[PDB]
Amino acid sequence: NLYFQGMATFVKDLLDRKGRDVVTVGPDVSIGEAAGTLHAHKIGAVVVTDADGVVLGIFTERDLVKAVAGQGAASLQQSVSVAMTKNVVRCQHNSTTDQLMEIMTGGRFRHVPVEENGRLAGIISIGDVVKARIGE
Amino acid sequence: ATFVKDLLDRKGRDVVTVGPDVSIGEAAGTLHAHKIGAVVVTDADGVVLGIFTERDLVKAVAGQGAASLQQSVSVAMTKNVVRCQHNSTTDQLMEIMTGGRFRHVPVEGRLAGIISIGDVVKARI
Ligand SMILES: NC(=O)C1=CN([C@@H]2O[C@H](COP(=O)(O)OP(=O)(O)OC[C@H]3O[C@@H](n4cnc5c(N)ncnc54)[C@H](O)[C@@H]3O)[C@@H](O)[C@H]2O)C=CC1
Ligand SMILES: NC(=O)C1=CN([C@@H]2O[C@H](COP(=O)(O)OP(=O)(O)OC[C@H]3O[C@@H](n4cnc5c(N)ncnc54)[C@H](O)[C@@H]3O)[C@@H](O)[C@H]2O)C=CC1
Ligand SMILES: Nc1ncnc2c1ncn2[C@@H]1O[C@H](COP(=O)(O)O)[C@@H](O)[C@H]1O
Ligand SMILES: Nc1ncnc2c1ncn2[C@@H]1O[C@H](COP(=O)(O)O)[C@@H](O)[C@H]1O
Repeated sequence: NLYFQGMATFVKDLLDRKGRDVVTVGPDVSIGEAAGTLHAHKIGAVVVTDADGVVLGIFTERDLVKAVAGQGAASLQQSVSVAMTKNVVRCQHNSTTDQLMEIMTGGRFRHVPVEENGRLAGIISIGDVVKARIGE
Repeated sequence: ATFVKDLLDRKGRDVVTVGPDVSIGEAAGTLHAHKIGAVVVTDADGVVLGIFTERDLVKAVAGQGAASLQQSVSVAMTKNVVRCQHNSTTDQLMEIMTGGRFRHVPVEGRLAGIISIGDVVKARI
């Protein structure tokens, strides 16, 4: 496939518009507090990192639902580590908004962390992708 | 690939609903069994009373922790529900979702389906 210049087609482009920052929680935070962080920052996702900066996993509103479905009130006390998804799929600065959609559709998740040089460098969400395919 | 009617022919006309007295905890149980992110709140008569998602679940537990699971779905749901029609387009949908900052738009004087941001996306590929 082949693309033109400044049509918001690449991950690098989306980052320039929205921002490079990522909100994170540590692994020993409880489920109930991860949810409180979701709400104060108005986001659907938080990346789980350790003392040293390693990505451990990813927790979203959808993990919240599964947790309470299965174990009710008690699950708010449990550590974010038992509900989070450990195998985290990523993209690169040069990934395209087309690939991204196919990853999100096929894998059935809505958040993709951006990597470069083994580093965490931002996060792209389905709502970013969608806005890009309109805003001009 | 581009009307609401087209999307419903591919995915289905059905909608998953709960009553208003169901607790937030049980609402959450329904979301998981059906693998969906939202559930439309209707009365004994069939009228749409609001919409409740995984996002309202987050706001509830953030504010009042374990006790919120006991509360009725009615105090956490969004009462003012925006909708689309059989002949709404893919484009318009995207702007409604982006501007309003939500991800589900019920199809309509009767309820006749529901469209989510994931549907719209898969249709554009
Ligand atoms: N009006 C706008 O500019 C935007 C509107 N939306 C709408 O908001 C609703 C919810 O959005 P979703 O994309 O489903 O995602 P979301 O609500 O999880 O994310 C919202 C924004 O926060 C960012 N974000 C998510 N997790 C983050 C983290 N850990 N650290 C830093 N930033 C993070 C995402 O990039 C996204 O731009 C949707 O209906 C969508 O259409 C989403 C993005 C932008
Ligand atoms: N493979 C496929 O055909 C689809 C894949 N997806 C992917 O799944 C993940 C979550 O999808 P979202 O679009 O955020 O929404 P969602 O998880 O709320 O929707 C999943 C499916 O359920 C439907 N749905 C939701 N609430 C319903 C209700 N009350 N009654 C009847 N049907 C209902 C939606 O139309 C969609 O087909 C995303 O990561 C997305 O990329 C989403 C839809 C279809
Ligand atoms: N990058 C990712 N890799 C694998 N699973 C993910 C990723 N992001 C989210 N998920 C999972 O997909 C499910 C629904 O995610 P979401 O659409 O991201 O709320 C949750 O279990 C998430 O943990
Ligand atoms: N079609 C809609 N019209 C109005 N509000 C909605 C609609 N869909 C969801 N909401 C609400 O907006 C927020 C985001 O929902 P969602 O992105 O669908 O998980 C939640 O507080 C919902 O109660």
